[PDB]
Amino acid sequence: AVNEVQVVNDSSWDELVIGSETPVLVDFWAPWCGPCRMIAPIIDELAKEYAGKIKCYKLNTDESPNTATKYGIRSIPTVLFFKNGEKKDSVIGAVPKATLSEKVEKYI
Repeated sequence: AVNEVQVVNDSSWDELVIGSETPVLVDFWAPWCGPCRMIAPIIDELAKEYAGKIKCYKLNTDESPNTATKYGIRSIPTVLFFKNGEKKDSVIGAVPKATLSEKVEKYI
């Protein structure tokens, strides 16, 4: 693994989530627990399966100065996708990526 977004801090909410040439998907983890729902290739693999131009990654746990400074992921891991910092969609735990994707398929 060398490419793809993931644990960057700032860079994300810097010009990525608001400058991404394609609709990416930001996965949460919530500090509720260390090994807590961190990440998984299931979201990524299926994030491009419907094409390949789509993006996705997990928020940085090192401190997450961005979201925390705004969104605020102190816990309750949710799933939101963006393609230009317009907050495409979002889905908190309890059938997150499922509830939304279910309505459509994934991102569109």
